[PDB]
Amino acid sequence: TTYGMCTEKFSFAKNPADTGHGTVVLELQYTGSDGPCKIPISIVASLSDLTPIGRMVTANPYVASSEANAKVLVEMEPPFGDSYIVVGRGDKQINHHWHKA
Amino acid sequence: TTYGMCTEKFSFAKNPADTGHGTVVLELQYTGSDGPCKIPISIVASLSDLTPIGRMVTANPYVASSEANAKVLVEMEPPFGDSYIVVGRGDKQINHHWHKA
Repeated sequence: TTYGMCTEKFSFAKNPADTGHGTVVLELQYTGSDGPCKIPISIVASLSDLTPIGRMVTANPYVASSEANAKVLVEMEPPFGDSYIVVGRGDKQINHHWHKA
Repeated sequence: TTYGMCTEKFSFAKNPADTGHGTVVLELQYTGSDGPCKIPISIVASLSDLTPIGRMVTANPYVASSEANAKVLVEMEPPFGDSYIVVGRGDKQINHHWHKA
């Protein structure tokens, strides 16, 4: 029993939100109807240095349903300073710049 | 921006499923209507030795919606041998015995 990587585009349902203890909560929606599937998500230093950095608090999250616009709540621990949240893959990829103080 | 721990009972929507590479996929449903909330989930050696062991592949998962019977897909890496998946808390807790070979 396995599921594939999600192939369709995600969207940020709300702003990434500072939790107050160095982590960030993000409510995503998945515009695919093809789930359950594994979410391609990482934190990167820049859009050219795509080595994953930081830590996913909600590691390896899945879209759990085939419902349209399925909601997934992810939490991450970016490094201090500037980083990008990158969700989705390829032409479907979206990104969001985060500054952690 | 924070969410609480889920307080209501979960159910196993399907059997825990061997992925073929030492991990287990579980499709849960949350009977609460009070989400988003953080799922109390761990792997334990016995129902008396409740020290969390193993590894959560999908670490720190959330119920992402207030919909009834929200689906969440979790993956875990139990230790070899016998362990229990325990989901939910207190009187709401459910458990499932797993044997990893």
